[PDB]
Amino acid sequence: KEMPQPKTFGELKNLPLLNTDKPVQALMKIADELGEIFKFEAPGRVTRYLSSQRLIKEACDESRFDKNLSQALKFVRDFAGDGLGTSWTHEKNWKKAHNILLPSFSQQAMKGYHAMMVDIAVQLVQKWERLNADEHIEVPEDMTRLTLDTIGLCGFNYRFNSFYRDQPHPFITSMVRALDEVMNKLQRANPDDPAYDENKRQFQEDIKVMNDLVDKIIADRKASGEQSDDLLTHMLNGKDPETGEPLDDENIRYQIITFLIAGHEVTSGLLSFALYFLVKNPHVLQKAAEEAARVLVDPVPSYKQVKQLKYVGMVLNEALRLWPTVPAFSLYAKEDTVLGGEYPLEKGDELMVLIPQLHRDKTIWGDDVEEFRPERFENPSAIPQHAFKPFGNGQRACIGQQFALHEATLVLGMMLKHFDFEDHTNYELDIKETLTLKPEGFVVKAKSKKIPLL
Ligand code: HEM
Ligand SMILES: O=C(CCCCCn1ccnc1)N[C@@H](Cc1ccccc1)C(=O)O
Repeated sequence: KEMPQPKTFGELKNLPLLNTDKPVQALMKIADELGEIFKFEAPGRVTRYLSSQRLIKEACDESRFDKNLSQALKFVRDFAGDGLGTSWTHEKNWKKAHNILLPSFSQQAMKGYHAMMVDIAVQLVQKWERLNADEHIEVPEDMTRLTLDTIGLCGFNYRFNSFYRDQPHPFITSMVRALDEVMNKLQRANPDDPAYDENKRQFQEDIKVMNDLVDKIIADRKASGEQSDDLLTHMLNGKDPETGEPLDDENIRYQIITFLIAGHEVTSGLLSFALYFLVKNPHVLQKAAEEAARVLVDPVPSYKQVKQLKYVGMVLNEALRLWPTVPAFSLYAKEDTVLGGEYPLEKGDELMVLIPQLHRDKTIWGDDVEEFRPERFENPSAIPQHAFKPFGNGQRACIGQQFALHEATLVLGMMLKHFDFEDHTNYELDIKETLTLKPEGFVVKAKSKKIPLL
């Protein structure tokens, strides 16, 4: 079968289709029009966007396909280096860092992070407890303060103190401006236009800032000798069982940058979308708040209580089904192969997995794909293989998945225990796109149930 292709623009092929405020949503619309696979071409590039579980289940076969660096990741690699997210599987530093960091990211390690996560979550609750009568909450903003601070504290024992400020941290200013430049660079029809020399000069300056600040964090920890139980201690003291080698300081810096990207708006997006869906679905909100009250019987949650917030976990997975905050990942064929018995691929050919569209496959989820129903996730064995991929695939899947879900379950549980929520503006969903997704302008009012934290 010959796969369809969206409209073209002469020699620019499909590239101008990405010069839009909401490229992921544009690609979802194309998938709606063209179906489970379509070719997408740009100058010097060819990829194929997959949206059906039928094909994506084959793409997820690790003997046939390996992680590819998308153009976005190639550009992000300019400041994330050979960190875990931007390295090829065959690079020595991927497997080394993977082996070293897996024990830092397990459920067991979460027991060690829990008290630091609680510290930040309590700050979020206290902020909302202290709002005045008809003030409102800026949801993505506050969730990002929470997520950033949490990775800062658990990552390298650093307090961004985001609840004490409006202006971002200098590192964050440069990181967000660098990520903004990556997105802009994906949209440029002639990236060599001298009109972009200023953007390129700024990009290099923002990389220098990120490197200087993180290199000083590591140098300071090496100069103090302190043994905080955080990711940076683990990276300074860990050795790869395979090679017997530790990570070098350059690669530790890339890992820290990579975690700060992931733990910023990528993770806060999940909380923001989950709270949006809860306030738009009052019976689901009631059910989740009933669980929060039943389980969280102490002034602050224990690790074990967070694990018992089963329905809250289902809420989070159903938010990840509809709006996964890493909306695509790329793959390449390790050898010649045929997809779905119909689409021949040559070794090296690349694929894009359009996750939001996969999660709307009616053959998997039924006709109600657009409704918010956490009960879909009662039983993981009832979900077909590779139908749900918000954390990627295989050995290249999200190392941070337990971290993200634990911190999100904790704070969402605490939010539900301590407040009743009002959608006071009847907020109309507007998904702002960077390299991640957020409900721009989403606001709520939170009325305290007056349950103390002491
Ligand atoms: C809801 C929040 C998150 C989501 C939806 C998410 C999703 C993903 C996805 C889809 C990938 C695969 C990317 C690809 O195949 O190109 C990935 C990889 C990765 N993520 Fe996350 N992530 C989240 C939070 C985090 C956090 C909190 C961390 C660390 C603090 C993290 C660290 C990483 C790393 C290191 C990788 C690369 C793993 C490897 O390839 O060895 N992520 N994530
Ligand atoms: O794959 C991606 C990158 C996804 C993010 C990967 C992880 N991460 C997050 C922040 N840093 C890196 N994005 C899609 C959609 C898109 C197209 C053009 C412009 C923007 C977004 C694509 O490239 O097809």
